Amino acid sequence: MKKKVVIIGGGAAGMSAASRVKRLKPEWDVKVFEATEWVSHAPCGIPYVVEGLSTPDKLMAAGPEVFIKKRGIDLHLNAEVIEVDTGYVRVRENGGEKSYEWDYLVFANGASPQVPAIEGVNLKGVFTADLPPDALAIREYMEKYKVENVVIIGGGYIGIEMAEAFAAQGKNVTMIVRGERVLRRSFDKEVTDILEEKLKKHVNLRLQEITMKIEGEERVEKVVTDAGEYKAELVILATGIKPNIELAKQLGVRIGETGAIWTNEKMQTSVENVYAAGDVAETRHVITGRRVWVPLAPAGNKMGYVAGSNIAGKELHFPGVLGTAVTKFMDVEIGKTGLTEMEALKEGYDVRTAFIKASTRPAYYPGGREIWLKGVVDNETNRLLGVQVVGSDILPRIDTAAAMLMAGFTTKDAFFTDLAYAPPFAPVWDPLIVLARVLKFLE
Amino acid sequence: MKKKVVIIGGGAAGMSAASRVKRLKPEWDVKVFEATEWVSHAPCGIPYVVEGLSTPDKLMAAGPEVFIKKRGIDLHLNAEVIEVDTGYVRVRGGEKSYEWDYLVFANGASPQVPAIEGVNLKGVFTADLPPDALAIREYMEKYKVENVVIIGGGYIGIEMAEAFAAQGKNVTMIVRGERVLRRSFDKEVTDILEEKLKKHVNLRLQEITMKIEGEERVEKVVTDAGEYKAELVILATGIKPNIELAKQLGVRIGETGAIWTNEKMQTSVENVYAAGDVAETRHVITGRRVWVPLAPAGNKMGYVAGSNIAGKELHFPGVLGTAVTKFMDVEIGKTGLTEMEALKEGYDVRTAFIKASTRPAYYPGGREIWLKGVVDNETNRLLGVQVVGSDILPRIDTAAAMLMAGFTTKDAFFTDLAYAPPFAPVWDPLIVLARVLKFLEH
Ligand SMILES: Cc1cc2nc3c(=O)[nH]c(=O)nc-3n(C[C@H](O)[C@H](O)[C@H](O)COP(=O)(O)OP(=O)(O)OC[C@H]3O[C@@H](n4cnc5c(N)ncnc54)[C@H](O)[C@@H]3O)c2cc1C
Ligand SMILES: Cc1cc2nc3c(=O)[nH]c(=O)nc-3n(C[C@H](O)[C@H](O)[C@H](O)COP(=O)(O)OP(=O)(O)OC[C@H]3O[C@@H](n4cnc5c(N)ncnc54)[C@H](O)[C@@H]3O)c2cc1C
Ligand SMILES: CC(C)(COP(=O)(O)OP(=O)(O)OC[C@H]1O[C@@H](n2cnc3c(N)ncnc32)[C@H](O)[C@@H]1OP(=O)(O)O)[C@@H](O)C(=O)NCCC(=O)NCCS
Ligand SMILES: CC(C)(COP(=O)(O)OP(=O)(O)OC[C@H]1O[C@@H](n2cnc3c(N)ncnc32)[C@H](O)[C@@H]1OP(=O)(O)O)[C@@H](O)C(=O)NCCC(=O)NCCS
Repeated sequence: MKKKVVIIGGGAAGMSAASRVKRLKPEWDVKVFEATEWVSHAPCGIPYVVEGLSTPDKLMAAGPEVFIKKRGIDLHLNAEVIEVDTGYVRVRENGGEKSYEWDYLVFANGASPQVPAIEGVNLKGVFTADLPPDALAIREYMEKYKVENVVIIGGGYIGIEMAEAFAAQGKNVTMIVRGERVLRRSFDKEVTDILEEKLKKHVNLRLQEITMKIEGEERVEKVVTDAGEYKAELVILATGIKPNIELAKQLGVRIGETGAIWTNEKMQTSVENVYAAGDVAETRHVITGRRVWVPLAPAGNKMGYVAGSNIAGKELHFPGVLGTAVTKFMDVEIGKTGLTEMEALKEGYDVRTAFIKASTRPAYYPGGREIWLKGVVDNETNRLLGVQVVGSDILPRIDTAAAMLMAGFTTKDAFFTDLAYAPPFAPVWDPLIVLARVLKFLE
Repeated sequence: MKKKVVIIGGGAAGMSAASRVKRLKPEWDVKVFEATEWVSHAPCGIPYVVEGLSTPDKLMAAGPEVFIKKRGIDLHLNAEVIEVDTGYVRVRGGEKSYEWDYLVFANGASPQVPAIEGVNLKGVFTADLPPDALAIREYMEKYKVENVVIIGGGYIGIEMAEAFAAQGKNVTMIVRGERVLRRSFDKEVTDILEEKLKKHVNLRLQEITMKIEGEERVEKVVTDAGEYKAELVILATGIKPNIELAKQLGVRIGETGAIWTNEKMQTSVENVYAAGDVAETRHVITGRRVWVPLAPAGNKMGYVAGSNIAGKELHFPGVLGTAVTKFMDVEIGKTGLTEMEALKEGYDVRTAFIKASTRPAYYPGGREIWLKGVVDNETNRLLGVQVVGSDILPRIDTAAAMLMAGFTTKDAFFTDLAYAPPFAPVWDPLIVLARVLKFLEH
C-alpha cells in the first residue's frame, strides 16, 4: 500500500528523486524539506547572476507550484531538518517545530563551503558563493557600498568563475592561491598553464600565498597574507567545499573514505531504506572502481533519478562517474574526463601520455583557433585513462572522450571512430583523433 | 627487399596512403600520379572559396615539395593514368609506362552528368575539384552574374546555394524530391532546415530540369514546372565512383557501384587496394556493404591501405555514416541509421523527436536544438541519431562514439557528459533523447 517518503534538500538531487518517486508511485506521500525559499535551483549560475548576465529569478527551473500542484509533491519551503532518527524527522517551519514519520529517506542535502579559520571572516562584505541567496546578498552589498577592489581566496573552479564575474565588471580582482598553480588538484600543469597565461593578464594572480587575516571597519577593507597586503572592499570565499553529513551521522549512516555519504550502485546507504544523492553523496569511479566524491550537477541529477527508481521498486544501477567537468575563463575553455596523469600514477597504472596543439578549423575556413589536448593511456591495455582539453571548442572532444571512457575504448578504437567533418565544424583530422594517433597503440 | 608502389590520385586518400607506406618503408619507391596540379587538397572547401571566405591557394595544405623533398614521395603532377593492367600503368605531354608491385586506387568520385541539352554552355559548372572553384571565380569576374540556379537538393547543392546567397545573388533551387536531403535524412529533421532555406532561396520542390538555354553562354533554365532566369548554373545531382581503370584490371565492383574492399582495404585483385571516395566499405551497425564518399573515412582508408601494403596488419571497422553541414545558422547532421534506413534493414524500431535548448534559461544566448533518435526494440541499442539547430557537433560526435560501441538507451543516459552553464543545459539534449525512449524490459 502507501508509504511516506521524505527528502532532505530541494536542490537538483532532491527534486530529481522526488519527481521520480512520485512519477512511479502517485499514491505515495512524497515530502520535501528545503531550508531556503529556492527549489530546483542552479548554484552553478551564481557567478553569471553576479556578473550580471542574468536576473536572479532565472536561477529557478520551474515554479514551486509545478512541483506541488502539477506533480503532487508536498514541498515545504523555509523548512530546516534539525534532528533525524530511525523513522522520524524533526523540522522547524513557521517558526514552529514538528515531527514527521518516514518509510524511506533521501539525504539530498548538498555540500557547503569550507570555512578557513582566519580572523575577520564575518565582516560585512565577506561572502561565500554556494546557494542563490548568496548571489542576492552579493548584489545588494555592491548596490549599498562602492566596491572597487575584490579579493578571491582559492584557485578552484569557483574562485576562477567568480574572478571572471568581477573582472567583467571592471573591478580590480586579486587571486590568492595556496598552490603552485590554479586548479592543481584536478588538472596537470601543462594544461593549467594555458589558462594561467590568460588569467594572469586580467587578474592579479598571487600563487603560493596563505591568507592570514581579513581586516576592516564595520566591514571588510583589506586582506593580509604571508606575502603582502591587498586592498579589498569585497571578499569571495571559495576554499573548497565539504558534504553536509551531520544529520546522517545522527542516523549512524556510513560515511565513505572521501568524507561524503557512502552509497552503492542503487544509491543505498548503510542504513536500510535510507538513500543519498547529489553533492552530499560519495559514488564510484567508472575507470578505477574506487569510491570517490565528485560533487557535480549531472551526476547529482542522475543519482536522484536512480534513488527514486529503487525506492519505488524499479531496480536501477548508477555505474558511477568519470570526473568529467568543464569551465571557462573569458575565451579560454578548460575541461577533462577520466584520470589526469597524476591520478593515474597515484592509482598504480603504468602510463604514457601525450600533449599536442591543434586547430579548431582547417586553414581554408577562417576563425580557426588554438586547442591543446593531453592524453593519458594505460600501457598494458592501450585503454584511455583520461583526457584534458584547453583552448576553444572543447566540448565535443570532452563529451566524445567521455563516451569512449564509459566504454573502455583503446587508442585504436578512438582512431577509427567515425567522427564528423565539415569545414565549418572542425579540421579533417579531429584533434581527438590526432591525440589518439600520437600515442599509437601497440605491444 | 624494395618494391615499387603506385598510387592513382592525389586527394586525401592517395596522400594518406603514400605518406603511410613511405613512413613504414622508407626504402620503397612510392609514386603518386595526380591528374591536376592540386595535391592534398580539400574539395570540401570549394563552397567557401566560392563564397569568398577563403583564397583558393588555402585549398592546399603543404607544398608539393613537402611530399617530394621532405617525405620522399615521387609525386607526379598533371599526370593522368590512362591505361592499367596487371603489373603496369600507362601515364601521360608524353606517354610512358611504369611497373608496380602494389597499387592503390585513390581515385575519387566525380559528379553525375544529367543528360539534358545545353549542360556544356559557358557558365554551367560542377563543383568537385579545386580547378572548379577557380573557373567559377573567373567566370563571375568576366561576366556579371546575378541570378544563379542550383540543380539538386543534396548537401553540395545546399552548401553552394549558401555561397551564392551570401553574395547577394538571386538563388533558385531545383529539387526532384519532395524535400531536400531526402535520401539521407528523415522529414521532421529536414523540414527545420527547409523553413530557413525557403526564406533565402527560391526553393522549387518536385521539379525536373528539362533544358539549359543560352547563346554562347547560359541564360535560362527550363523545368517541367516553369522557367528561371540564370547566368550561372551549378549541377549537383549526385556523384559516382571512378571505376573505369579498376574495370580494366578486372577489379570487383561492389553492389554500391564503388570498388569492393574488405577491412584491410584490399580489392578482389591481389596487391591491389582501394581507398577514399572511390571505395565501398562496411557499415558498423548493419555489417552491410555501403558507399559513403566522405573525407575522414577516406583518410583512414588511405592510412589503413598503406599499413597493410607495408606489412603492418590493420583493420578498418567501417563507417557510421556520420556527417554534418550547415545552411546559414542552421546546423544539420546525423550518425547511424535514419528511421528510413533502419526500416529498410528490417529492424523493429521505435523513435523519438524532441526539442531542447543549448543553454539553461539563466545563461543567455540559448538556442533551439532538435534531436531524432532511432532505437532497435529488441536490444535497446541506438541505431542512429539526427540533429538540427545549433551546437550539434558535441551531440553528433558523442552519439558516434556511442554507436561505435553499441550503447543502449540506458548506457547513453548514464554516460558522464559535461555540464557548465556556458556549455549546455543541466540535462544534455542527447541524455534527454535517451530518457525519452525509456529502457523497456520483457
Ligand atoms: C558557484 C558554483 C558553481 C558550480 N558550477 C558547476 C558547473 O559549472 N558544473 C557542474 O557540473 N556543477 C557545478 N556546481 C555544482 C552543482 O551546483 C551541484 O552539484 C548541484 O546543485 C547538486 O545538487 P544537490 O541537491 O546535491 O545539492 P545543492 O544544489 O548544493 O543543494 C542542496 C540543498 O539542500 C538544502 N539543505 C541543506 N541542509 C538542510 C537541512 N538541514 N534541512 C533542509 N534543507 C537543507 C540546502 O538549502 C540546499 O538548497 C557548482 C556549484 C557552485 C556552488
Ligand atoms: C563540394 C564538395 C563538398 C564536400 N563536403 C564535404 C563535407 O562537408 N564533409 C565531408 O566529410 N566530406 C565532404 N566532401 C568529400 C571529400 O572532399 C572527399 O571525401 C575527399 O576529398 C576524398 O579524397 P579522395 O582522394 O578519395 O578523392 P578526391 O578528393 O576526389 O581526389 C581524387 C583525386 O584523384 C585524381 N584523379 C582522378 N582520376 C585520375 C587519373 N586517371 N590519374 C591521376 N589522377 C586522377 C583527381 O584529380 C582527384 O584530385 C565534399 C566534396 C565536394 C566535392
Ligand atoms: C528538472 C528536475 C527537477 C528533475 O526532474 P525531471 O522531471 O526528472 O526532469 P525533466 O523536467 O527534464 O523531465 C520531465 C519528463 O518529461 C520528459 N520530456 C518530454 N519532452 C521533453 C523535452 N522536449 N525536453 C526535455 N524533457 C522532456 C522527460 O524525459 C521526463 O520524462 P519522464 O516523464 O519519463 O520522467 C531537475 O533536473 C532540476 O532540479 N533541474 C533544475 C536545477 C538543476 O538541475 N540545477 C542543478 C545545479 S546547476
Ligand atoms: C595530411 C595528409 C597528407 C595525410 O598525412 P599524414 O602523415 O597521414 O597526417 P599528418 O601529416 O597530420 O601526420 C604527420 C605526423 O605528425 C603527427 N602530427 C600531425 N599533426 C600534429 C599536431 N598538431 N600535434 C602533434 N603531432 C602531430 C601525426 O601523428 C603523424 O604521425 P606519424 O608520424 O605516426 O605519421 C592527408 O590528410 C591529406 O591529404 N590532407 C589534405 C586533404 C584534406 O585535409 N581534405 C581532404 C578532403 S576535405
